[PDB]
Amino acid sequence: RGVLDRGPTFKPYSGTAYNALAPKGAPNPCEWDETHVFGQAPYSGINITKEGIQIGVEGQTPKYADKTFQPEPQIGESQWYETEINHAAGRVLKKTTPMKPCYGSYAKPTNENGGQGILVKQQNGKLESQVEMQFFSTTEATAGNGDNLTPKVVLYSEDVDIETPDTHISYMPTIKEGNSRELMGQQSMPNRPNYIAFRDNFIGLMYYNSTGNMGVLAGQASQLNAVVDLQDRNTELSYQLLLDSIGDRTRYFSMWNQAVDSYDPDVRIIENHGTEDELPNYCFPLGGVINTETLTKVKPKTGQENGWEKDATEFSDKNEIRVGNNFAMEINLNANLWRNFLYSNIALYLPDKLKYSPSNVKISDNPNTYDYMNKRVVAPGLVDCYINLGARWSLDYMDNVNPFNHHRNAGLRYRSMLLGNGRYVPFHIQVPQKFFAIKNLLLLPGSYTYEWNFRKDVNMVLQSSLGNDLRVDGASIKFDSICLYATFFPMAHNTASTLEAMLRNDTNDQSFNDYLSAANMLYPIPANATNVPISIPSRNWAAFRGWAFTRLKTKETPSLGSGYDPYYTYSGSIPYLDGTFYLNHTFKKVAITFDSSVSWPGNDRLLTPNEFEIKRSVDGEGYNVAQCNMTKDWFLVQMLANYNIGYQGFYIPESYKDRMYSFFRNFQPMSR
Amino acid sequence: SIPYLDGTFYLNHTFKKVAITFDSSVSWPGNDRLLTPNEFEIKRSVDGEGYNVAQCNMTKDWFLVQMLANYNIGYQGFYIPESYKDRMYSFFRNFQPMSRQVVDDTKYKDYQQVGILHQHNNSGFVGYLAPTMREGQAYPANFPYPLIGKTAVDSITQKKFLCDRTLWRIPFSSNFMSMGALTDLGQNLLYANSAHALDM
Amino acid sequence: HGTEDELPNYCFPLGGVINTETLTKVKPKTGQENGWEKDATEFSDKNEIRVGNNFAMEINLNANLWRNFLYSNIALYLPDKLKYSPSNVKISDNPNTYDYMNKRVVAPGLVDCYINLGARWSLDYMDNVNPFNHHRNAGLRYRSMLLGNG
Amino acid sequence: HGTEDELPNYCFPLGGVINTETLTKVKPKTGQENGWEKDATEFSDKNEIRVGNNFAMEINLNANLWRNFLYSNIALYLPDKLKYSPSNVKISDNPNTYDYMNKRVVAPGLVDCYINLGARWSLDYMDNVNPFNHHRNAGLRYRSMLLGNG
Amino acid sequence: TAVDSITQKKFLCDRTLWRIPFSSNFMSMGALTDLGQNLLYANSAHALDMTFEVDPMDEPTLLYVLFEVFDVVRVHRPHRGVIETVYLRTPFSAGN
Amino acid sequence: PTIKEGNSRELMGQQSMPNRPNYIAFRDNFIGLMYYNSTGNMGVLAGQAS
Amino acid sequence: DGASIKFDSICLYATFFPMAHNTASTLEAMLRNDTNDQSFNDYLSAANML
Repeated sequence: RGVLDRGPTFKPYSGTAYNALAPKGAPNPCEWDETHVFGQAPYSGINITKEGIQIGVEGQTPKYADKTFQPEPQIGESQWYETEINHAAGRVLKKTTPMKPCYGSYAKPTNENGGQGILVKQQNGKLESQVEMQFFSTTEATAGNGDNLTPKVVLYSEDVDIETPDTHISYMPTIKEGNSRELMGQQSMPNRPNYIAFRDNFIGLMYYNSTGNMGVLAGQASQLNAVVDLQDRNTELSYQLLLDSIGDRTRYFSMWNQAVDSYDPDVRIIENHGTEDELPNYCFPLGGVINTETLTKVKPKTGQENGWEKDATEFSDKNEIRVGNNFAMEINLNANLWRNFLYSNIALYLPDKLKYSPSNVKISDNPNTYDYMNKRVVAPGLVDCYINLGARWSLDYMDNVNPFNHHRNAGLRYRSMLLGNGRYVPFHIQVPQKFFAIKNLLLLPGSYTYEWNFRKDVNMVLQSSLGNDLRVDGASIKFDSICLYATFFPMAHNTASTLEAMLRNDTNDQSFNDYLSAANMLYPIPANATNVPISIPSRNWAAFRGWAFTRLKTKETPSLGSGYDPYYTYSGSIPYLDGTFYLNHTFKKVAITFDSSVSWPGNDRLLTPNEFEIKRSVDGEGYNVAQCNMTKDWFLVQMLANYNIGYQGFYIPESYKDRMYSFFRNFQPMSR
Repeated sequence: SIPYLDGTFYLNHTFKKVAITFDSSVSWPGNDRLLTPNEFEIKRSVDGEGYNVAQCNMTKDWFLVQMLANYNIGYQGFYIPESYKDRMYSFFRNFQPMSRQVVDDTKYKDYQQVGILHQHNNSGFVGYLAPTMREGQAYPANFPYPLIGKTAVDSITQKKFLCDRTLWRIPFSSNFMSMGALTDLGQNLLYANSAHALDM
Repeated sequence: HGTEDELPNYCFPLGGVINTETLTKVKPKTGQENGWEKDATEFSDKNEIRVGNNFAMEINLNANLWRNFLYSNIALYLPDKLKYSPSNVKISDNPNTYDYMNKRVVAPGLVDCYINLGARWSLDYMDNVNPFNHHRNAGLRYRSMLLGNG
Repeated sequence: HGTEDELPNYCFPLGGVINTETLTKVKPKTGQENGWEKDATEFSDKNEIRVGNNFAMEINLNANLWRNFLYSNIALYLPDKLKYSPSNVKISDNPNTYDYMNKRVVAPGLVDCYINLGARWSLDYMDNVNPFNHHRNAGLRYRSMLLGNG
Repeated sequence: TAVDSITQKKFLCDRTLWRIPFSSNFMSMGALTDLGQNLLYANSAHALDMTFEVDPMDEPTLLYVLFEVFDVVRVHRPHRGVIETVYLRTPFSAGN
Repeated sequence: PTIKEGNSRELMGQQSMPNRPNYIAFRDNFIGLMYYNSTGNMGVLAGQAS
Repeated sequence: DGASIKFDSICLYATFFPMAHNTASTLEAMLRNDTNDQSFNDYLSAANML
């Protein structure tokens, strides 16, 4: 219960809602000083003399329109073609407003009308918008006392308090910030899309494997606990791995983010097979032809041969007709959008070091800050169409990066879009409790105690779709009164007092465990040290199910066991939480060994006797099986665990054996 | 467009409360059964979003009625339905919750009114009233007040839900279980009783 | 099901402001009513102000794209009867091979968004030829891209 | 969510450039420094070269198509009294009849890619009217064109 | 345009754990596999060493390795209201 | 813009716009023919004697 | 026209079982009968004539 604040850290949309159909590099009508260049005219008139426009003769009195609303961009003229207007009117923003591209321009309608005006005026009742009624004459009239210097355009200057939200410019010509002519090459680069809400199926909301303050369940008589966690234990990874069996974790539900963080198979693995552009498409000029030529009609009467005088009844001399073909400006549509999406989705979520540094614009301090990663734009060349066309192959270039922070996830996208698009929110939900001991328990009557805590840091509790911090940037969450919604069955009161007999005795006790009942261990591997093993002294371990290892980053998570940690400066996808074990292929060879003796597979069963080669590239075409880089030592191994394949031959699994977090779903072999 | 004959319903979402009353005496429960002792709310009122689950105003006194008819989710645990249990016209598949946030009317300074055609966002390229070609020029937009990216405009979230094709399911039981023809409270101690007046 | 593009799309010019028209400024006090000379603090006539309707160079995007879909997706595996090899260019002679039918030019002036429009019907000559032998498949897609590009 | 058009889409004018200036050749031999005469093999008196920048035509492609996606199949299925129609052209009577409810078109800006942008939201605008009058049904899609198309 | 090349083939494989069973067969049949509680690995003490090798490292990363341990509870109730608690992680020197 | 017959100056600025679609089709089972439930035009459907 | 094929080497591989002697010594003889003989058939046992 309470309120959430996202901050200036998020953008659920990738595009623009503010003049996003006008040209990218074209500035708004405004003036500069050293002489002016720009000015536009949409509105119509009859005859202007001492006032701004005369827009009508209404009845018996002429009317000139107010400064509040005057040239609405909506209204133009009934005709499409090149037609001439005697009296026109348009807005030309005042000299407090610099040259700024239309693509991404927000304005504040201060008055009753949507036509945005001034805020400050004189002392009595500051209301009237300082919109200039200064008309513009033509070169036709300059001299003569009494001669009409009648305006063709009347330009309307506005002093409006404005800010730019949806765009931040990539390339600017000169330093000048007040007024300058040299902001002509100034264009519009939209901000990087990223959305912030609950991590998939309420994960990371409460503490799991953190016993500074534990999830203790006691009793009004009972002194004991229900939480006994350690750093060498998993509870965050449980509620996804065991829940893989009970339906595919993709189905649409709003409470828990039941659709889980999942990359597009079209985006991560590139489907580069060119473009369908085999036909040219055309952007014909206004309606066909733009030319004015005198064309006078002709017909034979006296001149019998080739030479004739003129026509009988002559058509009017103004004939805007082409002698040849009507024009068409050629476009290849298929290739245009292909650059837009493929250059974007690869370069957007790439680590920023080769990316660009300050050029005539303001920039933030830290590399991991939202605004620092925002204004950076690498060249559309390597991330373009033509890297390796004709191969369903994600290159060595892309595969190292955080492949879950994307444009469309089943998880990431679903939460923020149903949370409340914006910072300040009054919203409530029933929130999780996921321990194995607590789950499917039917409590006996009596007197009990139930004690908990929360991880308060904004950074860890909520995800980011680009990989930008909340606590370090600007975000805070406040909590009100927390509740519990306990639901049980309305049992028959004769039975509710007698069915207890099973749990009334210490003979049969509701026993629970994780499917991954495992205990781990953390150890760091830095740069220029590719060979790191594990050494543990003599230990009395009895049972064992097997082994499962993958990779975690120190950059995107620290050695956690509390809320308050200054180490956590990221907010991206974590392998420990969302099942984001993306760097699984990063294993060359694995050799297991026991207590002071020779390494594990000594019972000689495979081509390589001791070391399990996970990856061997172009070493020998007979070690890496079925055109996949994996060696036979590990290729058979994956379908040998839960699957019963590798003795009866080779089987292709049914539509339920591949429970989403398993092998073929995730991984697909590739070649270039 | 027809809701009833086609099977593709739509109107299931907009209902405040269904106050079931057997002859003006203690209501359909009569055992303090749920959160409400007299009423059966569907679309919760603005009063108490804390009780509502699933990131909407969906009340929990009834999120244990349609969630317990076709498939029992609300005793043994808040579990996940199968692709077979969740049918093409059942409670879960077609129903998908929704939420919004844009602008608040009572918190901001200059937000007096933004009109229908008074706006100035993508005009010029877009028509004045008809689908006509380039009529006008380009001028800065003013309609969608953002609280997104690099801006601060105070806003409050509305939480309406959407129910499509789903059939308003409810078991006729004190135990709230739809099992067998002879239902738990349908044919009990004094429920196969003679004709009594009904006013709901 | 036709071409759903009820709203026009325009290939808009550079900035929308392109016409060489010199313009000055005006203001009445030397002539109080209907007679003017010059404006106060007026700046030079380097004006390029567009006076009226801005250019809109038209295109139907959903119809032009539908063209591609339908000309690339079927016409080169369309029956060879209306297909004729163009003059002034010489082609290696073998029907099926990457030269003959591959470069034999055919019209999208039939395989377009106007053949049995509205009607769901696979054309009886698409049915005569193999739909499995076309430029985009699923069987060849997961192997030719899995072997190595070239 | 809004659009994806980070790279501007251009409707390239015909063959590149047309506004070209005549150019004539000059030789370094006759005048050694700052003096130039008639060259040996002249560049012709019709050298069609526009020097500097290519003329561009911006069509922000993603917006106006998505505008139509919310227009032809969303904006045309709303409450039918605030929905607008032009003043002049001849029309029939009933709102249920073809002639009155095909000419009827609400503002193209009103239902575009900016209404409550960011959240996956459906307003009380087309949810209290059945999505069966929609252009989106798969059941009606089948039989409408399977039996006939006339 | 005939050019010469030698290909590079590589597998992608994310979001699943590298799972290997603990039996002489090396196939997980049930929960406790053959070698899990056999003749050699039952009550005696032994200490697992390693020889890991990964593809070239660039960023400081923790190689997250799970040993398949076994932690179970049992919810006792001798009196109504009073709970008796006992936990057990066995392949990690924990239990009772 | 103009009431005039056929063509006049301002009808060069006139524009065309597609009609609204209406799919004349049948229901999810096309039921609407037989009187299954209707109390009037119902079927007896009995024997040759009884 | 274009393509030429040349494979270099052929190599045998098969997936055996690390067979438990306790049962396999009986199971080898179990298959070694006139009685225990396992027959295979297709889903479509169709005879082709061109």
